[PDB]
Amino acid sequence: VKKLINSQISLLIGKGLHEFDSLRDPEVNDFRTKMRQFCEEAAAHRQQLGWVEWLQYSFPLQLEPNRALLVNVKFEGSEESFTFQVSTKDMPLALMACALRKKATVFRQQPEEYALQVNGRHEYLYGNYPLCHFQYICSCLHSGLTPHLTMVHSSSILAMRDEQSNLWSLEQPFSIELIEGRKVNAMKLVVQAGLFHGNEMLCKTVSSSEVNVEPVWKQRLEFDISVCDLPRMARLCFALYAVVDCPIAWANLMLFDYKDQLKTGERCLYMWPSVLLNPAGTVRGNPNTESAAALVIYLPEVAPVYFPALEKILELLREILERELYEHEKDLVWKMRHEVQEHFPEALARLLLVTKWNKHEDVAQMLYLLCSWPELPVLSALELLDFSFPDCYVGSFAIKSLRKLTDDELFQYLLQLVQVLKYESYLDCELTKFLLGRALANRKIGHFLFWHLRSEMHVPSVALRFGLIMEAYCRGSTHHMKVLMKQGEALSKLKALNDFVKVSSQKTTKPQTKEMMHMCMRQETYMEALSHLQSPLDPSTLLEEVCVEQCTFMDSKMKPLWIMYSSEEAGSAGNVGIIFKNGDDLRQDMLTLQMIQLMDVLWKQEGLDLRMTPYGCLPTGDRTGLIEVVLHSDTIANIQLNKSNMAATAAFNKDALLNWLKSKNPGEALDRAIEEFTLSCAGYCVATYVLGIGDRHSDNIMIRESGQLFHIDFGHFLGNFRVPFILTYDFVHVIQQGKTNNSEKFERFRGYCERAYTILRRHGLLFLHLFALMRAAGLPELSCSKDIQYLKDSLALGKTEEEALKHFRVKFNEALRESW
Ligand SMILES: Cn1nc(-c2cnc(N)c(-c3cn[nH]c3)n2)nc1C1(c2ccccc2)CC1
Repeated sequence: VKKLINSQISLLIGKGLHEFDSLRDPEVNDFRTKMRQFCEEAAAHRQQLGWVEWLQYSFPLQLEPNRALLVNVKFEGSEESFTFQVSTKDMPLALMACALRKKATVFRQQPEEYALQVNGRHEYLYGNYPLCHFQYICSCLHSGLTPHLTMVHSSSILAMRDEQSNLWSLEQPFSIELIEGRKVNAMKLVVQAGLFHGNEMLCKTVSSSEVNVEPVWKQRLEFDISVCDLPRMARLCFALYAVVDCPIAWANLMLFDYKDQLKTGERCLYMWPSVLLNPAGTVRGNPNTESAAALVIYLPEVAPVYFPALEKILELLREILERELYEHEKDLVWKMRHEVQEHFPEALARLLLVTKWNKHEDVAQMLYLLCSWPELPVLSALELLDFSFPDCYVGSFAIKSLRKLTDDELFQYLLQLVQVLKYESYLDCELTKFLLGRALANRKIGHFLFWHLRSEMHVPSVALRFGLIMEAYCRGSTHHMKVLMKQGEALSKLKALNDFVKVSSQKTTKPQTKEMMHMCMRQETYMEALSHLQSPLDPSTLLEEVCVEQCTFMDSKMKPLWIMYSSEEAGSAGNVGIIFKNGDDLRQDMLTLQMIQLMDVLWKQEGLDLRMTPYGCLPTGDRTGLIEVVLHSDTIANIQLNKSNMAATAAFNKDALLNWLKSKNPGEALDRAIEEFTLSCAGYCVATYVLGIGDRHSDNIMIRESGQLFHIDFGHFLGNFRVPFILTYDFVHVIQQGKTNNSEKFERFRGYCERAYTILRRHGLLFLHLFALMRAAGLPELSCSKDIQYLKDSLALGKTEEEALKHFRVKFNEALRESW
């Protein structure tokens, strides 16, 4: 069984477990045993949890960031159901007693022993929250559909839990010997070396002597820094380039190992190719030893010297600026550091930036303040996870302040926290143990941590780190490994089906490709792999029987698949679709959609519901991923074709959109449809302007039958093609209820745009911190400070609320002038 689990982990993570052992790396070996021990303890705690505590793990509550409603309730082993009239203010327990009292009269004879399952979903309704606070009830209330629930007894949940079982003395200046290389280029060869502490240099960069294009240097490179003054997280960086500039390769290493021991002596650096020095770049060598440009260096023996333990470390106008600073101002913050600890604890980041990291006495003074520093709010701690703060004690403190994150906040910031892993110097770190610990305690967290790691396994710079964490997670949850394998087997089938479709679309017509896609899908191996799985887009969503006749593909470049599903146990809530796309990098789309979803959350918290469509987008592999289908939706371009023999047929093109909404929302329903349109139109106008989303045409703008407008295919953001505010006449027309002049409706829309924008301005620092953490991903449109500047300008964060509002009204007016 121990061998079968090992072979299943290897197929799941995409890398054989034997390859980790073939490295013989003591750091990899220590990480593997420690994290396995950590994850098995987590697994042991889980198998003994209470049935309510198991529901919290397995099905964490989906809550929103008086009025009467009908609710259908049945029992597990019964087709019989009772429709009850309840209130939005009523609690699950009250509904459960109604269900048990109705069963008492039917069967002729405790709600504390039950939970409510959402029919055909891995979602439950429980705890002291009124029905309207559950995301599922909210969806039901807005759509006008009846919530369907199942009374699940505590014994049936226990049965699920059960079936799911498993030093200062060295004053000499730091120096290295540069022995030789073994590369390929056209000219002379120079090795530029630098000592860095994050983005900041610990001294000036020291260049090599020019050698003609196996180059041998055998030269001594000396740095303007003493050996005692090197911080624990000191990073030695190298860049190889050609001179007549021409970058070739780059390589980095930590001066201290994973056991705090200063490194000696000879080292071979397997360099990485270039697009001069790259401090943010990984500290592990290129695994392609065959075709990698190498560099041999000698680290002189200063003798065994370790980095001092914390016990040894511990022994050894101010307000007008504190909201980039001058040399005198830095000295002001440094001298008054005890007053920063006492009266301004949230100004920790500015204090860490003014400390001389190249001086061990300033670091020991800094760290002494840190070990007695009060816990910072979650917003402050996210700023400290940035590569601008590379110290291990600073990182350990940042995680300590992030422990108070709820599972919903951590789900919100999960993507950024996974990208911080790419900045880590060692395998065994506090962020990994925190992420692993929160993943093992929350099945939905576990789910997305797996997929964020798995989607990057084709990248060699992270393949070892990500594969080790995933193996660690699998030791902690054998059942979820099996669940995740069913997902990967479906994606393996979708990839092969998409490949046939890509080839077929160029040889024959769509009717013949679709019919031959269906026959391929109808094969037993396909029918088995594509059916009865949890959605990678959302674990609470169950993809039951694949609806072959309803499956197709889209006509865009990559020929993406349209896969439909149906469930008897869920009814109409089980009618779901997934889009499979292979050939495009989906990382940027996922980031864009996460940011919009965050905006929606922030607006909802201030009571502003702009009726957004935050549909799922998940990378799953190399240029592979899934998109959640938003049912009953069509593109503006498709509506605007103004096709004949339709109810949406218009006398003027400007009217097609309104007639379509009129056809989908007859009589009294059109008023709500216009309202949904205006609200969502205000949210997406603010979302695109803030995020610099350009190249917006009728083909990448969609509409739901409800009126809800949404955006698709986000390949560009943060101005990268300054995008102006955009207003379309066709949408102004629907807002103005079709009427030529309707200032009442238009300025009510302008009001919504202003409200949406000022709320996001108040959380502008949260966007700035998350986008800075996102720089670690390596996105081409999120590489430098000029991309981050774009958000400072769009949100006008350097202004007062009054000055920023006049400026937004300037951009909104300029956009109205552009509209015809
Ligand atoms: C009916 N329908 N629905 C959608 C839809 C729904 N939900 C989504 N999330 C997205 C999405 C697209 N990109 N990214 C997300 N597209 N797209 C269609 C169309 C279509 C589908 C299938 C075959 C032909 C044509 C173009 C008309």
